[PDB]
This record gives sequence, structure tokens and C-alpha cells, in this order.
Amino acid sequence: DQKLSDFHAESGGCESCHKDGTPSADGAFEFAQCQSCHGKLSEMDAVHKPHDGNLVCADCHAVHDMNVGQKPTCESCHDDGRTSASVLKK
Ligand code: HEC
Ligand code: HEC
Ligand code: HEC
Ligand code: HEC
Repeated sequence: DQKLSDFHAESGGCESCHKDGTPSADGAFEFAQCQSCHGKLSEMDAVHKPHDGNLVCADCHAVHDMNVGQKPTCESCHDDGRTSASVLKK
């Protein structure tokens, strides 16, 4: 296993996401960095799209905590048992 943060740091350092390699308080800088490479939520799949304007990437992708390949789940914010699968293949 590799954390997602470590995977990215191999290709650009901690500074790929963080000013001077140091986290911001707000997370806005980091969100802007994610979007600079990956684009906007509105241009992503059905899991991503309805979160445009209400979440930042880090609200689901806890890049230091989560392995490469590990999918965020949904129960922290929704109470119906939805999954990425139940929405992608709605
Ligand atoms: C983007 C893919 C990242 C890479 C590369 C690294 N980090 Fe990160 N880290 C990222 C986010 C989105 C966040 C949360 C939001 C924010 O404001 O940063 C974090 C958080 C941290 C923190 C914790 C901050 C806090 O608790 O106050 C630290 C200390 C941190 N990140 C350090 C760090 C280092 C040393 C990295 C290189 C090895 C590194 N991060 C890479 C996203 C990303
Ligand atoms: C450009 C310098 C990037 C920044 C900044 C961030 N990401 Fe990234 N990410 C980038 C590449 C080139 C790749 C590899 C291709 C791939 O899609 O694997 C990635 C990968 C991810 C992944 C994994 C996707 C997968 O293969 O299943 C995720 C989930 C991801 N990146 C998320 C993400 C977030 C939340 C960021 C900000 C905290 C972020 N990336 C920054 C390039 C770049
Ligand atoms: C929770 C509502 C999420 C937010 C906000 C973001 N992502 Fe996400 N991402 C999430 C899941 C559950 C998954 C796996 C299922 C899927 O829809 O593919 C992903 C996956 C990605 C990937 C890989 C996509 C692929 O085609 O394999 C990437 C690169 C990714 N996510 C990046 C990403 C970025 C950069 C975000 C902010 C703009 C972002 N995600 C938000 C869940 C959630
Ligand atoms: C909190 C940090 C969230 C997580 C984790 C996930 N979602 Fe979410 N979602 C969130 C907000 C703030 C909103 C805006 C509307 C609302 O519920 O208040 C959404 C919206 C959706 C939607 C649109 C339909 C609806 O329920 O309103 C979908 C289809 C959706 N979210 C799916 C989804 C999935 C599949 C998640 C797990 C991968 C997920 N969300 C996580 C906040 C948050």
C-alpha cells in the first residue's frame, strides 16, 4: 500500500499540493491544486457532479489517510446507504 498523498509527492513533491510543502489552514490552496490537474467536479462522473459548488475534493478524498485505490464512501454525509456504485450505475 501507498497513501495517495505519497503517490502524488513522487511526481512534484509535497509542493504539488501545498505552498512550500506546508498545509494551509483553509484547504482552498490545495483544492485549487487538485483542480489544476484534474479539472472541475462539474466535468466528472455522477458521483462528482452533484458536489460541484458544495464540496472540495478533500471532503471525500482524505489523501493522507487513504491508499491509492481506496474509494471514499458516503455514509458520513448521506443516511440512505448510497454508494458510489449505486449512483454510478443508477
Ligand atoms: C495533494 C495530492 C497532496 C500532496 C502531494 C500532499 N498533501 Fe498534505 N494534504 C493535502 C490536503 C488536501 C490536505 C488537507 C487540507 C489542507 O489544508 O491541507 C493535506 C493535509 C496535510 C497536513 C495536515 C494539515 C493539518 O492537520 O493542519 C499536513 C501536515 C500535510 N498535508 C503534509 C504534507 C507533506 C509533508 C507532504 C509531502 C510528503 C504532503 N502533505 C503531500 C494534500 C496533499
Ligand atoms: C497534478 C500535479 C496533480 C495534482 C496537484 C493532484 N493530482 Fe491527483 N493525480 C494526478 C495524476 C497524474 C494522477 C495519476 C493518474 C490516475 O488517474 O491515477 C493522479 C491520481 C489521482 C487519484 C487516483 C485516480 C485513480 O487512478 O483511480 C485521485 C483520487 C486523485 N489523484 C485525487 C487528487 C486530489 C483529491 C488532489 C488534491 C488533494 C490531487 N489529486 C492533486 C495529478 C494531480
Ligand atoms: C465525494 C463526494 C467525492 C468528492 C467530493 C470527490 N471525489 Fe473523486 N472519487 C470519489 C469516489 C467515490 C471515487 C470512486 C468512484 C468513481 O466515481 O470513480 C472517486 C474517484 C476519483 C478519481 C478516479 C476516477 C476514475 O475514473 O477512475 C479521481 C481522479 C478523482 N476521484 C479525483 C477527484 C478530485 C480531483 C476531486 C475534486 C475536484 C474529487 N475527486 C472529488 C469521491 C469523491
Ligand atoms: C459530505 C462531506 C458528503 C459526502 C461524503 C458525500 N456527499 Fe453527496 N452530497 C453532499 C452535499 C453537500 C450535497 C448537496 C445536496 C445535499 O444532499 O444536501 C450532496 C449531493 C449528492 C447527490 C445529489 C442528490 C442528492 O442527494 O441531493 C448525490 C447523488 C450524492 N451527493 C452522492 C454521493 C455519493 C455517491 C457519495 C459517496 C461516494 C457522496 N455523495 C458523499 C455531501 C456529501
